[PDB]
Amino acid sequence: PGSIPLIGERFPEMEVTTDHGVIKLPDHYVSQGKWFVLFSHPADFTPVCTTEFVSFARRYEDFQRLGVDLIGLSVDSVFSHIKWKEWIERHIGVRIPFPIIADPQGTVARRLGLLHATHTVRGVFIVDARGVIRTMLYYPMELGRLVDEILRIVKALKLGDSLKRAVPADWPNNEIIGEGLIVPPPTTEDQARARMESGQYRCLDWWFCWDTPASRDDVEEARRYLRRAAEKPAKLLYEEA
Amino acid sequence: PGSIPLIGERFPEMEVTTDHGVIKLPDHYVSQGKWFVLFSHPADFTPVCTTEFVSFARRYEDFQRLGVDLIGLSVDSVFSHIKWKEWIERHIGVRIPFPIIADPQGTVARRLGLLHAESATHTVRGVFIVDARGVIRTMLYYPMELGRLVDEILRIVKALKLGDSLKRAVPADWPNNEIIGEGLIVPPPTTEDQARARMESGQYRCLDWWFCWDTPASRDDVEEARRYLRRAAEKPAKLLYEEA
Amino acid sequence: PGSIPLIGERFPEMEVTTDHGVIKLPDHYVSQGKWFVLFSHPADFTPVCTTEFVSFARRYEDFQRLGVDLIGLSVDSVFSHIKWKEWIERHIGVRIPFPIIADPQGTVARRLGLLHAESATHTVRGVFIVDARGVIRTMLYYPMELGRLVDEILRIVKALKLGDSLKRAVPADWPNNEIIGEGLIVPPPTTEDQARARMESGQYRCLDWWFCWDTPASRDDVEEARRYLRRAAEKPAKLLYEEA
Amino acid sequence: PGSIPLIGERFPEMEVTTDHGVIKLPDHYVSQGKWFVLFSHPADFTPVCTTEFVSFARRYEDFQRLGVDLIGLSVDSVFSHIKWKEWIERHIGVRIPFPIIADPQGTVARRLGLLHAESATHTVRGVFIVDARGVIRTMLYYPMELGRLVDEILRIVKALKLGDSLKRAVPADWPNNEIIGEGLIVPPPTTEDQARARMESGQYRCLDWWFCWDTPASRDDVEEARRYLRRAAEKPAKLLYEEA
Amino acid sequence: PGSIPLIGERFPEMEVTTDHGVIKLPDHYVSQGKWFVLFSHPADFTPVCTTEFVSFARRYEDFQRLGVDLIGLSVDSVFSHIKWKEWIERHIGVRIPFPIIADPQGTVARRLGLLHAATHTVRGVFIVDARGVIRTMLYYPMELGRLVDEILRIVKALKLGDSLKRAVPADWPNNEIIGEGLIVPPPTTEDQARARMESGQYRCLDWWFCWDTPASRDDVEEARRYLRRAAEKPAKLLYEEA
Amino acid sequence: PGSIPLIGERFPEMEVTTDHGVIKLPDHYVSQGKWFVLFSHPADFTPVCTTEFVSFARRYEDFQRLGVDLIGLSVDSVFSHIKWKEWIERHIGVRIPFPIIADPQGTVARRLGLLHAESATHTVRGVFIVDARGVIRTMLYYPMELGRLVDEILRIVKALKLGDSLKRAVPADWPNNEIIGEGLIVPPPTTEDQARARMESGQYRCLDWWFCWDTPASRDDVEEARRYLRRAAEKPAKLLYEEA
Amino acid sequence: PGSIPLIGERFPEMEVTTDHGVIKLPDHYVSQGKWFVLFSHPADFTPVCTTEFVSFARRYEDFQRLGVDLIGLSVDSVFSHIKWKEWIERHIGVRIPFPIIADPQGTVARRLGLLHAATHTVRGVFIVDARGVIRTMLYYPMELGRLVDEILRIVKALKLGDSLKRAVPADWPNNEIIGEGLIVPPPTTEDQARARMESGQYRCLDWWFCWDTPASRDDVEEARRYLRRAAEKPAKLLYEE
Amino acid sequence: PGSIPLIGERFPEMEVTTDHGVIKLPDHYVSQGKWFVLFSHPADFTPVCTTEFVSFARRYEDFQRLGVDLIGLSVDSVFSHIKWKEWIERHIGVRIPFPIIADPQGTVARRLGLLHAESATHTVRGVFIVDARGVIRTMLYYPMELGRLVDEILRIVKALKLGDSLKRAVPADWPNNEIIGEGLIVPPPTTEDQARARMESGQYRCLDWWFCWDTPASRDDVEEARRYLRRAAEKPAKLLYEEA
Repeated sequence: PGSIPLIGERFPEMEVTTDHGVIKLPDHYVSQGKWFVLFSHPADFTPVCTTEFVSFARRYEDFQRLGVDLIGLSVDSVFSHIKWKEWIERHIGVRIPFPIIADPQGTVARRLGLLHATHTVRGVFIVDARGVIRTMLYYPMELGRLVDEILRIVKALKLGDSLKRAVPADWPNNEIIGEGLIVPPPTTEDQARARMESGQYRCLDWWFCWDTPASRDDVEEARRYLRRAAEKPAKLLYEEA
Repeated sequence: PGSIPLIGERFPEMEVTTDHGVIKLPDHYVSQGKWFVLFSHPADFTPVCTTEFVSFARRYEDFQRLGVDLIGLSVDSVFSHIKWKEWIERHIGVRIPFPIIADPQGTVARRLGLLHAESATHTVRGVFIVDARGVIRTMLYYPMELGRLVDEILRIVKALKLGDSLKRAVPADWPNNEIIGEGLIVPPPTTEDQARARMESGQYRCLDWWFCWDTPASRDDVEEARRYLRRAAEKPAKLLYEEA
Repeated sequence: PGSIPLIGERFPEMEVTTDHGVIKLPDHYVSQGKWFVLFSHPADFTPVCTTEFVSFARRYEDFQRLGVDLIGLSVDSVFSHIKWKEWIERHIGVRIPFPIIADPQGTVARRLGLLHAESATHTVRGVFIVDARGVIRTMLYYPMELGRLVDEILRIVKALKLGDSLKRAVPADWPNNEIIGEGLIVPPPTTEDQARARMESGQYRCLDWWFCWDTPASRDDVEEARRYLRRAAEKPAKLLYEEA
Repeated sequence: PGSIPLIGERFPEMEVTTDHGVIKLPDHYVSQGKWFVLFSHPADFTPVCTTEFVSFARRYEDFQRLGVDLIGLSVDSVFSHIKWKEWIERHIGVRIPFPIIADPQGTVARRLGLLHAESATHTVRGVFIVDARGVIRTMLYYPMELGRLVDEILRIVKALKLGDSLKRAVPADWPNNEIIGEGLIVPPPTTEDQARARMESGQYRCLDWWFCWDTPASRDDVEEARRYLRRAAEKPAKLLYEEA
Repeated sequence: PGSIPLIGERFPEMEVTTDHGVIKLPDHYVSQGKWFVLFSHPADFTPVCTTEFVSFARRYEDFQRLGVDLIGLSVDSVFSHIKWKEWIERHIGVRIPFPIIADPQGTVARRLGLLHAATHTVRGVFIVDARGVIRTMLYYPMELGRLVDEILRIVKALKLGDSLKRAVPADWPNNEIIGEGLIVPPPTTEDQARARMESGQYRCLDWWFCWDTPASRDDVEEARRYLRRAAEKPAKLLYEEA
Repeated sequence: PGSIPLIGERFPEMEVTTDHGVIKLPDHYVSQGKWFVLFSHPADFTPVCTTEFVSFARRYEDFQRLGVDLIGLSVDSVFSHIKWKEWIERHIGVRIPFPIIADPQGTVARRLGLLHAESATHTVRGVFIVDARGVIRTMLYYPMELGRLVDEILRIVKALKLGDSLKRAVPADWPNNEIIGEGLIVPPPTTEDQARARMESGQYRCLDWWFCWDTPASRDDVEEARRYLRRAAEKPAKLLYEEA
Repeated sequence: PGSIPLIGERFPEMEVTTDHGVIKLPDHYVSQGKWFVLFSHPADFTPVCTTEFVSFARRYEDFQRLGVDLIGLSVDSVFSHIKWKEWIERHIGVRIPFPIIADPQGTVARRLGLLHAATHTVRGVFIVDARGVIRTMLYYPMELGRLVDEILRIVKALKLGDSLKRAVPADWPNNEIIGEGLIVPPPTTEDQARARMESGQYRCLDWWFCWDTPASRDDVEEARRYLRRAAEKPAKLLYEE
Repeated sequence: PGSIPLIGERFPEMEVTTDHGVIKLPDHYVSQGKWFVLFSHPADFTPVCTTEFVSFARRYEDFQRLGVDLIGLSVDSVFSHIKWKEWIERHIGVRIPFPIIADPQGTVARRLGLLHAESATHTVRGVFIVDARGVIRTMLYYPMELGRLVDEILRIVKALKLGDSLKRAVPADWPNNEIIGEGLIVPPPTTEDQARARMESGQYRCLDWWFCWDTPASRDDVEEARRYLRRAAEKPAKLLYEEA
């Protein structure tokens, strides 16, 4: 075993050195009204980590549209960080635009619990505009992340918050209710009766009510992340690198 | 914060009570040569959890064909588990065929770190993917207001199995990586001599001594993986609420 | 062994989640001038617990008429609690009117010591009788395999309330004691000058200076306790099974 | 709080001095293959306790029919125990044939948890029902101001030995239960296959797969249990004080 | 191997329940000007203890004339105390006039160290003065009854010594060397020692051993009466009349 | 705040240096089959202590008759003990024939618990009576300012040795008890069956089952014990001060 | 306030990963009868550190003719070590021939006490003999590069003292009192002090200050050459290419 | 291992007795705006220590010109230090003009961690270079068999002071570095915007964004530091033992 922050707990407070300067977390994003996604990788000048950085950079306009920032994290120094970014721009042709925390010593990696001896695992923390941890994923060294699933998670959490709904499995392609969204269940017997007397919702039981309150633009932006994940590339970047 | 088992550790050994009977973990599944996905949920008779159990049930054959079993977990009692499953089958039309661990008192949940700060009482939705040797390979922690994408779990296990047999690492968004597509990555050299030898030899497609790759996966394996993601992206042509 | 609150102690202060809402104990009831009987059960959808819920429902207006409320407890979720009450009301035809504590981690159970060697997971059949000052007056611990006799719990609250207002102690098997019948016992002198003065005052029926009693109960009080006992001894004219 | 033995626990081993001789517990009764009811009382030469002794003595052959021995306990010496017994035989006419533990130091009182907030000096009115294997089956805690109902202790022992001998659970208020009367309950299925087999056997009366019952008790078993409750409910013919 | 309060210390402060009511030791007596003898016994309705109680009760106007109260102590209940007192009045013909402490659980017994080598106190006697200070302690066993006239001799001889500022020879008022004489506290310096022998104020065997005879003929005869009583065979035994 | 030895405990094993030599306690006496009386005293060449030495010396043959030895204890050195007994012999005309422990540093005094609040420097007047098995039988604690009555110590030893050979307890003021004179007490029954067999036998004189006695002491035993007390009560014929 | 291993102490036993492979210290070198100088540096792709690697490499043949190996240490990864050696070979034209320890996380630096008053080590230098024993320790700050020829003067003099059974004067081989003289260990007893003064076999200033001249003209001019190189400005600067 | 003060730390505050009197460190030098070099030595009347005091004494003017003071240290007494300096002035003809701490006890040696595993009794040859603010700048630890090169300690204080005023870092072997000669290094950019601003500005000679340099030091400072290395390499013209 080994200790982690938890969902519903605020992001632990800390000042960090990134290749764009020194920032304090979570406060730096909170003050702008932004959510952030923090991801980590074991080592600069490593192949799977480089495939992930490029995937995030291609989907960067997509996170911005939602009001989310990206920040990465490795145990390497700021100097290795910048030497790495320049090698990606010159060899693959893609500029990486977001910061990376430099953590030699592994201080931040231990606080977040990312040590599963010397290099961190591929941990993901999704953190909201009040700085609360909303999801976490832990992939290992030998498997790249699917970045469109991270876009799906973040879009569906902000839509649940704004419409006061829960989000079913595989949304918006759920086999029971497709693009429907779930009313949070009643917690007292009186509340449970009141709900059924209203026939205000579609209803499988007092505890499984649902409606269709999301705009068509919300549902089709979500499905488009999954459509992209499923499509064969038209042109591999290796071909003209 | 909270103490969790870690990637590369053996799944903690424990006797558990399920609605199919008493079992020993990880040994029950190690004994059969199988991998297992253990997923947990806050409470019985709650709507997102129902949608998830129905989603795993629809994909149960695909898990079976890889060699993977499924076991659930929540804080309710086996008698609630059994009553909840009659409900799903009577109203939704779908049979839940896999076991659920009854954890009243929350002993297994504490043992695994499934108790977070969004509730003193009910587990988050954690997932542990465990290999045929008993070893933890991946853990996801989705919150209670958001259901999982179950097709990503199939893509994880299929990619881990290909990686182990072929001795390769797996790129971002495989088998649709934007840089190398369905290609797989050769584990990088860790010495100066080794990195010179890779280059002399000229046997792999190559961007630098640390970024070499090939295409050793079969067309059946690649196609099976594209299938899971096409299905996640497709709208179902008949919805199950339509007939309850 | 295991820790338990004690007769004479105030009920441990605590906030609890019920199927009627969140409340604070013992304050929710102290604030209304009410006694309360808290009783506990090992799990929802189990047969003996169902029989006891139906028997407490039947007597519920007898409790109210005494100024006493009822609250249950078990280790399941408020979602199971509300499912199991709709079942009782559908199939047996009895609506259950009082709240049940949802204690999915066994926190409330560990605070009260309802966790006994029978089961790691689900609580015994415990009963706390609590008065209008929040003070524990009586505790009973029946096992999982044996239901309570509910008319004996009404006899206990009736007798306690009589003893408290009449300043008396209550004989075995009241109001049918084989020595003094429906008599009530004056608390014993604790000094030689008190003992001398009570047998010279000549004011009570008397077996020795330490055993005096009189009969200050109403005909109505007496008849009302004899009623509970007669209902316990009588076979019901109709069983609820017959029309389910 | 304070600590106690628990249901399902072996009665703590201990040597004790009584007014009949020194014994080891629970071995002295286990070794004869006998159940016993150990009961406790704050002090010799007090009124409520005297009413209880007389009531247990009168029902003494009723316990002997069921194979149950009776043992009392208080903080006074063997000397007071024997002077107290003589005063009851001489003034009430009832002689007491069971022993009483002398515990002048509260050694055994503390071991069993019998020292509540009502007093650092004298035990509460505890009852432990212990089977022929030395296991605690049931516990009752009544306070100083209220005498026990002794006929309810006889119903408890009776129904527990019936349970054991038929593999059955015993509903609320048995043998007068409002749902099923004198019927006894089958232990519920704990797996999904056991549950379906029970619904398809048609072997029992059935309200659901988790609530089945039958009427396997003899008429003697049933009518013995109801006779205890009858006696408890009946107004006494002649009171004992009248010729005292 | 066991933990008692000590001669020269204040009797421990405690409140206690007796068959006369609740009282505070040693305050209840301190605030009346009274010494007290607290004696303990293992169990009520036992024979050597009943002998001892009837013996204190017969000498009770003797303690009272001296300004001494009596208080018993045992592990039994107050209900047991009164029933035991009643039997002794009804059978032996003697009323027990003084209070007895109820101590089930033995809390007071332990605070005082009255558990020797499980369950019932031994035969302990504490003699306590009107300042509340422990002056003398006696520990007789279960199988041996006390001599009550010797406890009267101790109380009489301590108050005499407190009053006259003297110490008391062995076997007083019949000491083999100086009779009913009382001893002058010894010199503690070489100059005190020389001046004491220069005054020739006292009968004197060395500068460390001087004495005088300052006790009243009434004091000495009262002390002698207690001892003559302990040596005299009663003419009529109380059993003869039961 | 003082820890001591206890009645019924073995006298604590120790080597001590006396003015007659080094001895081992309680073994020196045990191996001779002898009882011993250990008394202590504040200081050599103090007056009350000198009075006591003289009285113990005068009664020395009395202790020899009973098979009892005497041993003294103070905090001074062996050199003063000897100087001190030379002074007594030349100014009183009486020889002290028994040993005195030299205890500078109060090692033996602390181990005996003889250092009391009256003094930080000098021992109290402690007396241990020790039987032929090495066990503590009685203890008396007189102050600095009040000498012992040596005749009562004689009475205690005669009476204890008599109780032991006859199997009898000894009444207050023996052999002049005001209830039974020179009668000796049968240890009381401890069980009800025992209590009534004593009462059915006419073997003893009885005032109740718990109070039986008889007169098994010899005339010689009885007159010896009364003579110690006859002596304590006689005014001296001649004072040792006069021709000294 | 920091916990370093000490002169005369055995070098701490440990298994380290270097960009030549995993090795064990000091066993790896003791096996060969080699001495070793281990030196540390804050960070790859920083400028003072690079000037120092180039300086040891140019003197690599001198350390080898003495039977001394070289091994570096910094908190970055093996990957960024290999990429840093490629950059220096390509741009400066000098090949780094010795291994560097990768110490992500800080584990080896802490054991050796190399973090003084956050994230990267200071420039410590340990000199370790063929028995595995620490002989000399030097600690220069991050802002100031080492003088490499002084480290050869130390290694050379210590080996001469060991084989000759002699102590070495300040400034050797140009000591102002005895020049290239070497010092006889002093007597430690009154009778050894009288004898030495009687023998008359050595030049002597007092019984505690004796010396002679047992080093060969070759040993002596080798030590001087290290100092003449230090004092001489190079005739062509490498940045000139 | 052992425990040291560290580069970047303020020098440990302490009162010390030297052969010039009592002083406080680091304040005595901080008050005057001076750097100091503290250097330590195993024992007085030893040969390699002596050679080293002589080399420091020759360079006394070179330190004072830089505004740096010298202070020695060993575990001997002031009396020993004084007699040793009189020996050197008379038998070598060189007066030692700086103070030496007398540290008999190794109190100061322990605090600085100068007690190594070479010796239980005498200090190692340690040097602390300390700046005008009190802060430790560089530390060196030569063993008792090897004497220091004093011209390198002069190059280090000189290079460090030029670093501070010019805000530059100093390359290997300065002023004779083989890549940039007497050039000085600009501290590298720490952010990407900053790397790029620097490359496009033409302000510096440049090898890469992280490796920029210039020649801001004057010919007086360059030539002064090359001169200390020149003298170190010079064969002496006269040996001092020659005229001694």
